[PDB]
Amino acid sequence: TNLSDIIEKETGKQLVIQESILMLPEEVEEVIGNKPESDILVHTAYDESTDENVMLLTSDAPEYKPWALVIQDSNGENKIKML
Repeated sequence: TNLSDIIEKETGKQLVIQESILMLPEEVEEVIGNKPESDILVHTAYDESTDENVMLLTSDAPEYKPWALVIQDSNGENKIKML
């Protein structure tokens, strides 16, 4: 989809988006350590060849403006990339 495409571009991998959950700016500020100017949707995904949880954060539909990408490894350690 239009979202898979965003992940493919930033990471090279092709995944299927699982679910989209809405968050207020204040709620997502800690995980990211930055405060977005609007609500953001969290699109979860999972890379099995690397055992990684993928989380693409975008503004709300229909805009879907990319904001950040969060990757959690086998060790439960995060790596954030601002889009």
